[PDB]
Parts: sequence; structure tokens; C-alpha cells
Amino acid sequence: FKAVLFDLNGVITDTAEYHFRAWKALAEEIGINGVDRQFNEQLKGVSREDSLQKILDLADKKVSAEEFKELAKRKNDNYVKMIQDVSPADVYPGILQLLKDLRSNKIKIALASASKNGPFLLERMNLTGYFDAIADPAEVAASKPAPDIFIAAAHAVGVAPSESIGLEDSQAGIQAIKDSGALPIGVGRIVIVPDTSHYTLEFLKEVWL
Ligand SMILES: O=P(O)(O)OC[C@H]1O[C@@H](OP(=O)(O)O)[C@H](O)[C@@H](O)[C@@H]1O
Ligand SMILES: [Mg+2]
Repeated sequence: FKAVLFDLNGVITDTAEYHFRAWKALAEEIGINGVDRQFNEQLKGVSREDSLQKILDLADKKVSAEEFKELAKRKNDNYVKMIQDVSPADVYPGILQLLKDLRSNKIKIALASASKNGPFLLERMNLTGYFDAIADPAEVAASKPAPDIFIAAAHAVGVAPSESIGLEDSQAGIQAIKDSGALPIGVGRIVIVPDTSHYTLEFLKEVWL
């Protein structure tokens, strides 16, 4: 194995709560009831545009293509203010060490997140240096569960998805990894780890075989 493709939220850190808060604020702003925690599970690793459609689907309010755009920027502007306080403190357990062990063992590291804020978040956590590249969700043809972002992360570091491990916390993201041809190891409640402190290189390798 040659590369590890990282989900961001759920793996490196998680800004899920800020994400939900900003979508809540938006839904309340547009009078669209019932965007709750239970609903927000449905939003993990989905792009901003996809997340909004699912919110908009609730009230079956069509908002012809320019409006839809704007509401996304509103939600983004809020969410961006909320994550100004991210720091190296929000690094998930065992992730720094893993990054370190990866790079020292000559395994490429790429970000395969659905989030356009991935680079900002990575910079705040002082993690930029570890990443050999970042899949641009702007360039990518479809969000998780499509494989496109994982294919793009692998390509960025000069590897096939088939020479890669993908690390994920949502089912759509697992599905995206599986279908890229890379190897999923998830974290949450078919290899599954209870938490990111079990994501050590020794484990990752032992799973490869
Ligand atoms: O461009 P944005 O609005 O910042 O990000 C889009 C999405 O990024 C995803 O990050 P990930 O794929 O888990 O690392 C989040 O899980 C998802 O809840 C969010 O809608
Ligand atoms: Mg995620």
C-alpha cells in the first residue's frame, strides 16, 4: 500500500456540530421545520449543494438555481465564522502520530473530504505540511457516495485507489471508498475501528494483508 486517503470530518477532526448549527440556522431562516440531529446524519460527507437539496426537499420548496446558490453562501458564511476558533487542539486522537508515521514510512497522504473548507481547517490544525495533496471538491463530478473525490485524492499523489486505504466515518463515504477500488477502514459503531486512536500504521498494514 502506497497512499492513505483521509476523510476530514469524522477522522482528522469533526466540525459536524458547526455544520449542523449553520444548516439549522439556515433552515430556521427560511422557515423550513425539522432539520434536527437525526436529519443531520443524512448530511455527513454530502456536499454543501447536496445538503441544501435534502433540506429543501423537506418543504419541497424549489428555489430556482440562483436562489439555491445564495442560500448556500449564507449557510457557508455562518459556518466559516463558527470554525475560526479551530486549532491543533482539535486534532482527533492518534491522527498526528499516524500522519507522522505515514510520511516517515513513505506513504503519501491526501485529503478526500467533500468540504471546500478542508484546506482552511487543515491549516488551523497545523496539518498542511503532512498532506501530499488535497482533492478539490470543486473539480469533482459528484459527492460521496460517488467515488470521485477518492479517485481524485489518489490521483493527486500519483497512485491508483487500488494502492490506497481510505479512512471514513460515514456510510456514504465507505460507499465512495468501496466503489473507488481503494480499501475502507471505517471508524464508528468491512473493517471498523471504534475510534481514531486505533488508526495506527501497524494496524493499517496488518489490515492490508
Ligand atoms: O464545502 P462545505 O459546505 O464546507 O463541506 C461540505 C460537506 O463536507 C463534509 O466533510 P467530510 O467529507 O466528512 O470531510 C461534511 O461531512 C458535510 O457535512 C459537509 O456538508
Ligand atoms: Mg465525514
